[PDB]
Amino acid sequence: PMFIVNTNVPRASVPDGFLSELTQQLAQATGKPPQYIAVHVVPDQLMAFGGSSEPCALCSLHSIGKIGGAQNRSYSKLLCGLLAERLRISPDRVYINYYDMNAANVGWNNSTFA
Amino acid sequence: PMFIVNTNVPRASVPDGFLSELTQQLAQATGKPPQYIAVHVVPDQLMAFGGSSEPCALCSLHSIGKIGGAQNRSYSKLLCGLLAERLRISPDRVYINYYDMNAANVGWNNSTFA
Amino acid sequence: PMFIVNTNVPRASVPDGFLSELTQQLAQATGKPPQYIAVHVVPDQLMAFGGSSEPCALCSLHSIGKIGGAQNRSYSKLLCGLLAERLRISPDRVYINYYDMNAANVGWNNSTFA
Repeated sequence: PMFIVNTNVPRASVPDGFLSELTQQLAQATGKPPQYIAVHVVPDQLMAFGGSSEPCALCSLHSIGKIGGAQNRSYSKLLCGLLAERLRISPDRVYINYYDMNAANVGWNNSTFA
Repeated sequence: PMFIVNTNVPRASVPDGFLSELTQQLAQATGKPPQYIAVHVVPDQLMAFGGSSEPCALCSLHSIGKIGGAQNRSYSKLLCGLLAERLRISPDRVYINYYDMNAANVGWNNSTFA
Repeated sequence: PMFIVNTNVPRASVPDGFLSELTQQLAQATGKPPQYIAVHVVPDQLMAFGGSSEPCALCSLHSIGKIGGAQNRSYSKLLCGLLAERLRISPDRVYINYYDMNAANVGWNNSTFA
């Protein structure tokens, strides 16, 4: 699985352990080993949400399976809670795009997972 | 909706009210409430288009509905127009990928839109 | 076609000509003329792969057609090979997402390809 956060929160306000915290929580959330989880945080971004420049985040979660109606409602609660406590972002200023990827469309280690 | 621009144009060339303008034009183009429109501009990028490092842009628009054949042609005219007028990027050096997202695959404020 | 690579490798480790090489190799691999190939390289990123901060990359390839089972394995061998040789990234620390785009959902030069 792959999780990306783009935010206007400055770099110095991203805690040093945030990437490892995300990795561990997403491994439990998805039921996949932490070795398979990749995380990417992009601070200091020029963005607005509803026309306002208060702190906000635009995110995406890709995974081969473990994506769906009930699961995505649970992920949103987990991720909003993490962004609220660690980055101080209000949860109504968070978007997360979920992607259920086909194994043939994910490359890794010179091949694909198909 | 969510709109992202990645470009090699320098940060200093992005006009002050550019995020505000994108928000208002996208609300009028999609008919979506401006309170739910997010915009994101990433300048100073290392990019090439057709092998050339002249000004270019790679963009995306995600939306629940309001995506389709005729609508996407109209969005493309509007967005290339703004990129040409505001950032001086030639329209033939711009790609825009459009994504019709399922309401269950868009997370917001501890839930999804389904 | 559009190829994007995000990596934690420093900008000074990207060799001169890297974007030209990607443009030429992807033109040959996809069969499309190089005029229509776009490439985007984002170094110095804050990311982790498996909870480790060793060099890694998160990538995507978008194409109108030329996306499929055997084709995507061949792209993965080519692209992991380039990232290993030029950027010194191990292939088992690379993810590439593949997207088969519908022509009606790709804007260019004030309109769409369909």
